[PDB]
Amino acid sequence: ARFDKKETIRTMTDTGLVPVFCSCDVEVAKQVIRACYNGGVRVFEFTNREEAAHEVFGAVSRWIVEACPEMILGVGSIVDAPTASLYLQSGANFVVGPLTNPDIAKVCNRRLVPYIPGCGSVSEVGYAQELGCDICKVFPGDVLGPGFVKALKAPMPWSQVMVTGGVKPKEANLKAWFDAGATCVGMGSNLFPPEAIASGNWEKITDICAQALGVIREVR
Repeated sequence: ARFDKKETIRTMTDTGLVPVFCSCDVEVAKQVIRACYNGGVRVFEFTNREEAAHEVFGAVSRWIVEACPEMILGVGSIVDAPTASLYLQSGANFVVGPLTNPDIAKVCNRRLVPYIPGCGSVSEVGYAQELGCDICKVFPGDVLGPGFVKALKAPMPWSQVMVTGGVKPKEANLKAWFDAGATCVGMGSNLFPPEAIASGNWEKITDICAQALGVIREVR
């Protein structure tokens, strides 16, 4: 359907896992979303990386209302404000990017749509917060590491961080990030082995998602 900022933040916080998938093929995207939904995933991020990716997103967005009615769909890899506006027109419930662009914050704030900008320093986290961003994306996480989140959260306990990059659906990796204070994690390649997609092994996608979500749940 369409979910307001309150539900999106809460659902992201509670599940703690945001799959990150390409906008390649509409039919492949539907299957990945179906497999993730069955695994318990309720927030899903499409990336704006292929040509006319917003057209794939629009098709999936209209289909997902009946197919996976509790899935909250959002867009990632956004670096400019007009493209963020375009996906808001297409039904995006949250906007994520690898960097921070204040113009995007302005356009997202105008519709109370959560903007999750990429941050790579404690100052960048703070400026994003000043812009009204409730969740900041620590990116790339493998570069900054769990210690970055732990160090930031001590003087800035209000901070809520999504970690993306270098997160794995393994218990030792997930424990490290959530013990450090992460609110949710984003994952792409590690949630969908390219082998499993190519052969249509969707139950494998469901299982990895379920297992990762289960580890997050007992960590919390």
